[PDB]
Amino acid sequence: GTSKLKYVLQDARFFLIKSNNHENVSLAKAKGVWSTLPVNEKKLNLAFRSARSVILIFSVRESGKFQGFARLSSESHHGGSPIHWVLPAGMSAKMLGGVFKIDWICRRELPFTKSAHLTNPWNEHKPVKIGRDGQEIELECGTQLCLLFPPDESIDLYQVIHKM
Ligand SMILES: CNc1ncnc2c1ncn2C1CC1
Repeated sequence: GTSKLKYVLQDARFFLIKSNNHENVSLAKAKGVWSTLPVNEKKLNLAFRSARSVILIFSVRESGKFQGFARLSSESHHGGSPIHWVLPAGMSAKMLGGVFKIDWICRRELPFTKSAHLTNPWNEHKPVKIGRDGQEIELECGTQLCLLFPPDESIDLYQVIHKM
């Protein structure tokens, strides 16, 4: 069903995450972590304190799809085992130093063709697939986007709910 999912998404905030490569999203799915550039790191830390759920919706550049979505379980922290991110040209390891812990809600993909009816008011009403890394997605659009993903039967949102 969709009732626990809707409960998790109630009054949530949503952010588009754009990865330049598949490798880093695969690592994030395996290890439950994400890192972003300092500008977005500060925004996500502010949002984590402001809302009961902050949802990251991932899309790999040139894939034509979203690869899933996850909820922040923590603000960024430094000083763990260095995650072996594949580094885009011009991006340093220090730039990705802040590590957020995340709980995946759906690890399944959604092609952009399925979200063509959803526009984001916080990005000039452009289709929700359009946006830079860190673009906030307004509540209604983000909720409807998350509800379009195929159900991920491998995830139990009970423990996710128990973190809110
Ligand atoms: C581990 N984090 C990341 N991996 C790959 N690309 C990323 C990224 N964060 C932002 N980007 C885009 C270049 C803007």
